[PDB]
Amino acid sequence: KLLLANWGLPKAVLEKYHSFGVKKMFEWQAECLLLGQVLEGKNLVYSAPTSAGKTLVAELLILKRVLEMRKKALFILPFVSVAKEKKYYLQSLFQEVGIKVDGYMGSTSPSRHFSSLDIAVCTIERANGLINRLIEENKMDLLGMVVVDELHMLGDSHRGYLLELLLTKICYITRKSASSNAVQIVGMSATLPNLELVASWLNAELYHTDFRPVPLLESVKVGNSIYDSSMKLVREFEPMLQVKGDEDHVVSLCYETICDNHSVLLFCPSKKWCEKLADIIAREFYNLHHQACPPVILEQKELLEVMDQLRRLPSGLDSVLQKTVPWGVAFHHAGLTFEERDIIEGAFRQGLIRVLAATSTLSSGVNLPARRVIIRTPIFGGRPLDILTYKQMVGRAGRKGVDTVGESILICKNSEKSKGIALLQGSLKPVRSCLQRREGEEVTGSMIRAILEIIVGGVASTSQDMHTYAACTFLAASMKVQLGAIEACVMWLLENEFIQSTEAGKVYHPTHLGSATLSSSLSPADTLDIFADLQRAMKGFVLENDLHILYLVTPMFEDWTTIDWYRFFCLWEKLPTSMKRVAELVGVEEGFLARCVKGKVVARTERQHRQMAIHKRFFTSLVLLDLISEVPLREINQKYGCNRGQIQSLQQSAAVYAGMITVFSNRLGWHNMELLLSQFQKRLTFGIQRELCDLVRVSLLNAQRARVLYASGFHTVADLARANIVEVEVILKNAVPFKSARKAVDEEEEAVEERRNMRTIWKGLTEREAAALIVEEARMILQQDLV
Amino acid sequence: KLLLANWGLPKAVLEKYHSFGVKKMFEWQAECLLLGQVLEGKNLVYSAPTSAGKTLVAELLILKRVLEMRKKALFILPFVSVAKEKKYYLQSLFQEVGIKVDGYMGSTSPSRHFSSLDIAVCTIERANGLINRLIEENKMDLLGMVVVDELHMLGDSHRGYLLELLLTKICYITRKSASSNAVQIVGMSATLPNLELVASWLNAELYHTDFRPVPLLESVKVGNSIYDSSMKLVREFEPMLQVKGDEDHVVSLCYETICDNHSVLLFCPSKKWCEKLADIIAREFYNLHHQACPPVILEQKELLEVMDQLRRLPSGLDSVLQKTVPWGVAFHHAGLTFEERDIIEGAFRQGLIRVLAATSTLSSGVNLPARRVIIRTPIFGGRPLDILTYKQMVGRAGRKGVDTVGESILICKNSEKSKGIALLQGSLKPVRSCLQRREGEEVTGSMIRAILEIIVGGVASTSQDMHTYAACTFLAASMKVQLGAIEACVMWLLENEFIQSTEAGKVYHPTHLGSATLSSSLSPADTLDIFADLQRAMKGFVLENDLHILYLVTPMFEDWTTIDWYRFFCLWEKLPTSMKRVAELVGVEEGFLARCVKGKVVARTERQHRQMAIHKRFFTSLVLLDLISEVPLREINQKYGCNRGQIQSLQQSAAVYAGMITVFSNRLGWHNMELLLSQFQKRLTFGIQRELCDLVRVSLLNAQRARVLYASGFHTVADLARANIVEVEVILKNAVPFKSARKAVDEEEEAVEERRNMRTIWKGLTEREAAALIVEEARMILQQDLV
DNA sequence: TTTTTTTGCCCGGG
DNA sequence: CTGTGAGCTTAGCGTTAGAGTAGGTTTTTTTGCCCG
Repeated sequence: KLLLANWGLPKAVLEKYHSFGVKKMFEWQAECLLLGQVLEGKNLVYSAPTSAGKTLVAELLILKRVLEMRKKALFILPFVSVAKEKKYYLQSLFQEVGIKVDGYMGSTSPSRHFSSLDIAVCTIERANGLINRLIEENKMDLLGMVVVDELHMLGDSHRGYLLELLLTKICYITRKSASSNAVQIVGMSATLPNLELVASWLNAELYHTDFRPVPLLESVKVGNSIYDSSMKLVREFEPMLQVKGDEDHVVSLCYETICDNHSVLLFCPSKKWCEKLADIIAREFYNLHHQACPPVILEQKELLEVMDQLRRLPSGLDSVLQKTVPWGVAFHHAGLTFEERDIIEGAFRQGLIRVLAATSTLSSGVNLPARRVIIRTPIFGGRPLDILTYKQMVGRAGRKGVDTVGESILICKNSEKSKGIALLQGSLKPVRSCLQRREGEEVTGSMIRAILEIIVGGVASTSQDMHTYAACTFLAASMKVQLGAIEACVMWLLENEFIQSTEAGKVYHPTHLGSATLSSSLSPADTLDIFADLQRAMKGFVLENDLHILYLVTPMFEDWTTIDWYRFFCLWEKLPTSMKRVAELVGVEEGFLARCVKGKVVARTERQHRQMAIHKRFFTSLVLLDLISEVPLREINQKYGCNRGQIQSLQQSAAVYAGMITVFSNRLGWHNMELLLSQFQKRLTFGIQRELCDLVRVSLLNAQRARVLYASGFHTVADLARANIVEVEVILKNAVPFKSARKAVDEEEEAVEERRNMRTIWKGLTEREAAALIVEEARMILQQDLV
Repeated sequence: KLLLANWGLPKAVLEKYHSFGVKKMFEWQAECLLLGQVLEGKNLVYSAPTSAGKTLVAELLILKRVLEMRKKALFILPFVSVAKEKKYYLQSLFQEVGIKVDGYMGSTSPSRHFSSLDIAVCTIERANGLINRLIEENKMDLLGMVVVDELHMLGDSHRGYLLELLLTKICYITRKSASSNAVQIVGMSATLPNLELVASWLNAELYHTDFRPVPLLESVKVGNSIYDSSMKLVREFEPMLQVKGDEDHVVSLCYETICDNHSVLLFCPSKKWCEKLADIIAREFYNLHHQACPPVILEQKELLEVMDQLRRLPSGLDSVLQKTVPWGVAFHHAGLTFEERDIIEGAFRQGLIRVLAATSTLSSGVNLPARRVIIRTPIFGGRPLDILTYKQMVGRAGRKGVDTVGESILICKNSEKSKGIALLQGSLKPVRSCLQRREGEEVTGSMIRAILEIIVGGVASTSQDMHTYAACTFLAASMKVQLGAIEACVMWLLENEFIQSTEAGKVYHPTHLGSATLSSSLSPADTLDIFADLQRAMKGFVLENDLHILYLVTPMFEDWTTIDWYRFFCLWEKLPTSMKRVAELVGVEEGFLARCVKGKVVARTERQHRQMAIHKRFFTSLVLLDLISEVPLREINQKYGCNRGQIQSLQQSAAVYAGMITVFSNRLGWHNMELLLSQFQKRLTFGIQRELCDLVRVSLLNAQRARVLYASGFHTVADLARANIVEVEVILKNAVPFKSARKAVDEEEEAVEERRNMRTIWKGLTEREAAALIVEEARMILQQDLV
């Protein structure tokens, strides 16, 4: 029977599914669950269209196996948003059963240690981290099920190949003893050409379907000609709205369906192009009630509440959104602050917004269905669009039940027509393993990390064991020089001190730099950079300011932003000698800054790669310093060029890097440097104690200045209006870390002015004056708060 | 009544007195207790000769006050040795009544906060510290008494002026409390002139006596004749055993009384001459028996134990004590290690040694009575002997029940004879406070400190309060320049940031540098060096090795040794680059050391008052680095020119500086420096753990290189003989902090070469060899253990 | 011409 | 590498910036102390 009640679920879960509004399974879900050995614990891989109840199968398999066996089930997800979504959803299903559901994702982590959980939801990197901890604890016996979503990610060399490493380690360490299935794996994937090879690699039952609740019409617009997937001409397009300077009539493609109250989604090659088209479409829709075609109903009093909520936010209401949002038009790209993204997505999900320009950010990691998807070009970023990304984009078409059909138009030039058709009539590439070397190529970083994670984990200490591991990879399954690739990795790992060549055959063991890389879950290519910095700090370290810790803690990135090397070069030359000293030690150099402004950005070498890495890391330190130096965000945007979305990506990554490089120092045994880093980690907590934000009402208090007046005397502004101006001066003067206003002998006055300046306040005032002004400000606040 | 039982003592203490001493008070003690107001709680000064029953009156006054008034006393003593002796004495005397006697002295401190104690036996430097902490905590009401010994010290510029400050602060705060006593001061002093002035300052009763249980027959020897103190000729000398070996015939003056079974104590100017002269005297007892008045009774049944009790010491039986001690002849000076002195204290107190040459270490701080004192010259060092020393050296002449009269003989040439007569017929100079400026002299550092302590404790806030305080000093009594001294100090503090100026006249407050100077109880004149070294080391701190953090905790002294600049230069040229960097980053300079080789003495200025005082502190850090490197002391003493008695005082002193400067860096707010110092503090500890001490001897293992074995679990030589060489190799390779062998880019070859040296044991071994030898040496020692 | 002795601070395990 | 729109704000016109995404340990509220 398709009715889910007939499957004998525990009634709490059945009632929750009924409350979630799903009561019957789809036929493909019954056929998948009835595969004979799957319910017996055989591994499974199934590919079905996204949304469409795809996860319902994996949820029922988890539910049974965690009830049939007390072992823990691990749910691995590609992104923190979908991880958090699935965590709270699974909690609402299972918590009434008494199942403990928590997860590892972002800076979120379980309230109590992994022993307490029954189901863990986590990101790929949190999953591969947890497995290394279960191996080191030798508590791998705890792991009873491992559910992998988006199993096609194995080919993504940047991240996602860790999904191959993770499953290879689970298979190897189990089959090392198993030679009734101990760790049932479930994969969820795409309609890959070689999906059955992945199923054979996992020794899994294979199921695949094409069923989707709302059928999807692919199409191309070529001039005015609209072609279906079979290239039958469905229409010659007529623009209902004539637009200045528009050759593609995207505004007519929007308006044609808006006439029936159906929302539109418009994928654009870039942030700028999203804002341009959200502006244009808003300016055309603004004309309608002046010039008028059927009427458009906007429920503008709801958009007033939406747009007010953007005004409430400390970001403020964006100057483009002022123009577009009143008319139900928005744009949505990663340069927005995360609360702005949630407001815009929420207003779309309620149907208040009706047209939404977006970059790829609504293709991956956000689920928002719309009746009509529009893709602005077949070329993205000066390259042809990836077929995987295209097929994710179009899958946004159609709300379940609300739409009878989902529509997608690829917009294309007649000059592009072949490149257009190639996306519809092409198909996904075969999945392949990033462990595979090209014949002429160095052994890949994915293999090097793969070998490191066993040796340093206390597993497979000999090359006989490593080959017995290596033959378990999907590289091996794909193949049925590779026999030499393991011995090339250990040659590389030895030459970079990650492992010890214990002898008398040979046996390999972790160095500290091994256990550090593993315990921090850094890439071996990152710890070559982080270590060569951290070792250079040990030679000579600046304690007097924060910059020389931020340089060690600041996240590694490649092109976190475009860097204007001239505004960096000038901003370096402006640095105080207090902090210009840090630049001297860190290795920022006039010769490289001058070449970065004057030349083309210089090519890499063994030396010049780290030289570049220092500068790119140092520039990111200044931005992170300005964030802790309490520069208002609106200034930093001008000062460096990084938008307010990138700044949150840096605030998130920097805090985590403090924890990682504390632990990296512990495993190295550098317990002095580790204690500096562990105490600095207390200061990268950017979260405002909003209880202090009362004192923040007076302009003269930074968060520390408020907290020290919150600490000393528990000043409310109502009490700061009552304070003795000299007592405020005393409480300020004795809150700061002491810096001598005297020159010391054999200093230079540059340094002495900076110690004085570091105690002046706004550089322009001294406490003997400012302590009066702040009491005057407090009574000027109080007399207004009373009215 | 002289019978102690009539005074109403608690019987436990009375019977303890019967056990320890005698049932009757001396005739003078019943006078001093019956100065009519003393028993009512009036302050008291008294003087009695050379500890002949001196302290019994003070101890009885403590017992009365602490039992009946029930407030907490503070007993202030000039040395830790005297303080240690008195602590056990006052414990064993009072503890049966439950008086919670403990004390603050050296590294020793009570197991609980002050509020638990009833008597705090205390050194001077730690009594001032404790008074400050009472003032800062506003606990000064807890103090019920202070009792003071050697109150004639107030005139010393180097120490003991603290005893003026301490009593001034007690008087000042008492008067501010009063403006039957809140505190009773009992002061014990030499028979000074102007002692009535000291008594008048404290508003105290006065007692003086010349009473002795054993009279002193002072004399001087000149030209083979003896003269009385009254310059009566006693006799022409009767030289026996007369020999050319030393024409002053010291050997005759010693042996002449040895015939009576009574001991000789022979003070000499210097260790080199003292130790030499005990060897000469031992050769004469050799010359007697090897040619045998009677030959000296050697009692070798005990000397052959005591002399082997020295062989058991980590430095063996001293290479000169080997020659002299078989005869009952010894020497005792502060160039011997502390245990050698404590043993020789026993061997003289039991009378097994009969001739003991000494420096002034037996003059003050330890009480070894002997029948005849001999003083080899009126000159000591480059100057005439201080009469306060002479009248203490000759004070050693009598032991209450063992002999009937004490003797002393100063030895003089026929020339310069009057230099001795001025010692015989002289008397002590009147004591004058070191606060006293000369009219043309820049105000003295002991005044500057006195002004600081009252500001930072906050009991004197204004210029009026500091003129009111100054009227409580002993300077004020001595002057009946004071008007210009107080303001000139408040200027000098301001111009060095110890204090701050505010309005509502001017009112003064401590900086953090004030509270750091006071809480470390450093001298203000020292804090200007210590802070300058910290400030220059918040820059450019070398975390790679301890030498920099040693330099910040190295004790600073005036000529802690004479420094051989050529040997220091030969060390500085030869340090590892990782340490030669630390030399540069504290200002050690090749051209300066070249100058100090070219000439030791120069005109100076505050730049040169740093330069010649940076290097002297760094040379002392080199010695501390060798101690914590576990270098053999036989090498150290050869390497630097230090000697083994100093080294043990440096070990104790450096363990103090690391704990003061942690409080210094705490109260400056330099918390990122505090948590480095507070971590290195734990490693300045040269003892051995409860269970390691037997293991660390064997297989040539350094303390932690042994401890890392025991850190795996309890292990013994029998276990180290069983362990697999490869298991120990991994255990050793897991012990060290990581130090990469790779050369970094932008690094010198010499800078990595040290990291590949720092890994080696010592003949330099890697663990592949040493982890075998450690087991082979263990099993071969086990083959000597089992037999 | 080389050359005497002395002293400071904090808190642990439970 | 390959590619294009709208790019700057000069004045009406030329030619350039450009997607989104992830890691770590430790893990809650309060005065006073006593013993090796």
